Amino acid sequence: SANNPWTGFQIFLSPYYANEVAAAAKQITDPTLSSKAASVANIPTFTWLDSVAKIPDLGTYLASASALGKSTGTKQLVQIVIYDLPDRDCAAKASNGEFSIANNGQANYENYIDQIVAQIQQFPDVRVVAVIEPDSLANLVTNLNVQKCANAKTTYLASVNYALTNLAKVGVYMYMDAGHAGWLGWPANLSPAAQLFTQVWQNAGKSPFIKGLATNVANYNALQAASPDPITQGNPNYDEIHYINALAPLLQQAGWDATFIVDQGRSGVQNIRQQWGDWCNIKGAGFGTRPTTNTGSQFIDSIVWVKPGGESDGTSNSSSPRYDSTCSLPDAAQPAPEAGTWFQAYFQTLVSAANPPL
Ligand SMILES: OC[C@H]1O[C@@H](O[C@H]2[C@H](O)[C@@H](O)[C@@H](O)O[C@@H]2CO)[C@H](O)[C@@H](O)[C@@H]1O
Ligand SMILES: OC[C@H]1O[C@@H](O)[C@H](O)[C@@H](O)[C@@H]1O
Repeated sequence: SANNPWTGFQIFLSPYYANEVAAAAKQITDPTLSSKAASVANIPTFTWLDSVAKIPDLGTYLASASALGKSTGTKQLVQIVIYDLPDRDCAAKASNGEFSIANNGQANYENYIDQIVAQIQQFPDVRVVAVIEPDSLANLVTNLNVQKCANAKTTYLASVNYALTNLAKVGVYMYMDAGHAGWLGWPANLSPAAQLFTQVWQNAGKSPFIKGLATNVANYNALQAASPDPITQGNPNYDEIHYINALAPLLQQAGWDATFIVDQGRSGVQNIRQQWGDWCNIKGAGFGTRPTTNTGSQFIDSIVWVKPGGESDGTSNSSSPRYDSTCSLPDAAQPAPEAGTWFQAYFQTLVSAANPPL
């Protein structure tokens, strides 16, 4: 559409990922692979506000971006993920978070958003693009029979609404997480998904800052598959482009000219999954298509790297309170550390298997 949030901005590179990547690159023994790995720090990624502890980091990113804009004569754009719902990750165990509904969670989440808003308010010269709460709304479309999700539904809807409503007041451009083609892209799920997203968009006042939806976050699907991955049997929407082409018209009819961003950060190697629902630390993945607004689709504002490759999806240690058996499947890299922490061997495979090559 007319207003792509990326037009006219330089993306501020993640300092958090840059620090992980720089340290990772010096441990890659092959010199050629090491320089390729270090270059990953110059590829724009989203930085996750996965705990309240990350909010001061956001302040430093905004302040550094503001200064860099003035020094270089540009307008800077900071890419973040809002990811701290109470009872987070309701249909899995790997990414449970610090807030719980039974321990003051909804109010704590409000305070988390308020502190984020207070940082962003100080730097109106910096644009912010935020992905809102990966997995949450998709779980409310398809997984209401999961009791943790059912019990979390009102809290998720309230909290997501609070985030959208308040981040809009400081001009944040927002893409609500919308799963991926193997989750909400099933033709039968398209309309339930559209109805929920439209309701959420209406509840937040149809703000122009709510641009649309993010897809494939922390997943591995192709944007445009050469051949349909065998895992997609039964679903004519076998890649992200098919999913988006099928979902976007439903949003437009409901009144929302929604646009999309698509994670490709771990899509470089296809055919690594035994089953479509194998989401955890998939062995042999490589970095995918670099971020770009040259997306080939009327509905897609940008290809993006949302999940930072190298950060684990979940522990394979069955003794941890966050153990999910998806992370021990024959196609999951093991042993794997706790979700969100650095997985050096996984990062080095992502570099070596990058497609296009680094
Ligand atoms: O995409 C990552 C998230 O996957 C979630 O599981 C989905 C899965 O991706 C789909 O392929 C399909 O199997 O339905 C699942 C939902 O039950 C998972 O719950 C999340 O933790 C992942 O972040
Ligand atoms: O790596 C990005 C995100 O991945 C999630 O699976 C983890 O739970 C988060 O801690 C992390 O911020």
